[PDB]
Amino acid sequence: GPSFPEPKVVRSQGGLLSLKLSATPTPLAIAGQRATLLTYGGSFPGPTLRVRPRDTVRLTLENRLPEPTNLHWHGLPISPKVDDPFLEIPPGESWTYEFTVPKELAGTFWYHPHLHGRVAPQLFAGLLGALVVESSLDAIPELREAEEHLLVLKDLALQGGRPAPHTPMDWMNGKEGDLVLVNGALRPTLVAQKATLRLRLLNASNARYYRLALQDHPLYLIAADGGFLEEPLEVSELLLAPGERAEVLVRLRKEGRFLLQALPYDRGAMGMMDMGGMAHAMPQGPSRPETLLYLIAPKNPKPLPLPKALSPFPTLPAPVVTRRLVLTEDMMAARFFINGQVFDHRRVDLKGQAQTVEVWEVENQGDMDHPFHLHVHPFQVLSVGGRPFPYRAWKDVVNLKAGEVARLLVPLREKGRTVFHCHIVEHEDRGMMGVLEVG
Ligand SMILES: [Ag+]
Ligand SMILES: [Ag+]
Ligand SMILES: [Ag+]
Ligand SMILES: [Cu+2]
Ligand SMILES: [Cu+2]
Ligand SMILES: [Cu+2]
Ligand SMILES: [Cu+2]
Ligand SMILES: [O-]
Repeated sequence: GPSFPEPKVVRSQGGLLSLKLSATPTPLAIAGQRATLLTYGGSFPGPTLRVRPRDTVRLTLENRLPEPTNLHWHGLPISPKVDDPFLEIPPGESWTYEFTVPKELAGTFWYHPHLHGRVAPQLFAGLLGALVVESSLDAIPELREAEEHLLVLKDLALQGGRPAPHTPMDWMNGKEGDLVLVNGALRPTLVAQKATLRLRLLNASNARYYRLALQDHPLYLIAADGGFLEEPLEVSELLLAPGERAEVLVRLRKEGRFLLQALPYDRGAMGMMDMGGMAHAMPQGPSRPETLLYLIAPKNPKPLPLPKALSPFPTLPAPVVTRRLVLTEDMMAARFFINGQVFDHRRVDLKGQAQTVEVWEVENQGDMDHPFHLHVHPFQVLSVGGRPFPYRAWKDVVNLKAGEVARLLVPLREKGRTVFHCHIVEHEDRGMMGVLEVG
């Protein structure tokens, strides 16, 4: 096929994307070996769903797993009565998600399981895929003329031809794998045909971070998790925590082979040691550098000019409440807390009012990075660790290093009960999650 593997695309037809997807154990070839994974649509990653604002989506998920599951539409500001995090689809049963794509929306989103206590194993085994929302902004020449690709960043470990089981240490750290894949391929080669690339980036890993950098080149950030920036932002590197997305323009500067790498990054994962007589936790330190893909530039590349503007970010009403959410850890028990509590589905932790704006201060008092995620209500990050964010864009995941505080502006949209949680999904399964009710 094409030298560069990307998940098959399913597009809405006449304003309707109607599709049956089975969640199924699936024999396939991955990274040169046979393995059985858990897939949507028979593929790893699952198929990419490409839609437009106002489209109707009708997804019937058939559960062919030996355990219950469900779907979460990560990043979509739609009703929690549709995107229902408490719903359980039993083995053998089916369920139809139906919703309309919001009018003011664009970017890269994704879908994956969200059944509490079983997210980390099901996601790790291969249950995920992307959802792209096309914009009228795609028709401006500086983007239309770029060469577009999706990069699903997701790692894996295999054992006996199946996803490796979670260890006790895995539940504390979040599981990382030794196979560091792009769209399920091991270090694929991208032979560029145009000088400007437009790359949609998705971290669909359980816990691995990707400190992204392309040899000899800057990246031009044009979209965050849930929408475009106001204008392109030049960066020398780009960290993507679990669950985050970004879209970048790449402007190839000369012919040659350039490595896109995940540079060493220390997210505070921990190992166990025994030196004299102690049996305690020790930092793992930085991840080892990984090559993600080989990027071959075309002959005499002349990149397009950058667009001068993208999408103006909405002026939000003044906020009516400030909240404070504190993250802490119990590493040796693999328990994780928000304001001193673990998740309880019966318990409402926050109660807000639709169409008002809130300020959330989320503070990490643990020693690990925690990427904080809120369903249903995209936010604007004002600052993290005392530093102002250098751009305005919708996000739904924000990474917090040890000790850092993030300040977010959270407009409350759809009414209903929903959740917020760390998107190292092992931490989520182990309790680092709470309930928001909007009324
Ligand atoms: Ag241990
Ligand atoms: Ag730890
Ligand atoms: Ag030690
Ligand atoms: Cu998610
Ligand atoms: Cu989500
Ligand atoms: Cu966490
Ligand atoms: Cu979630
Ligand atoms: O999620």
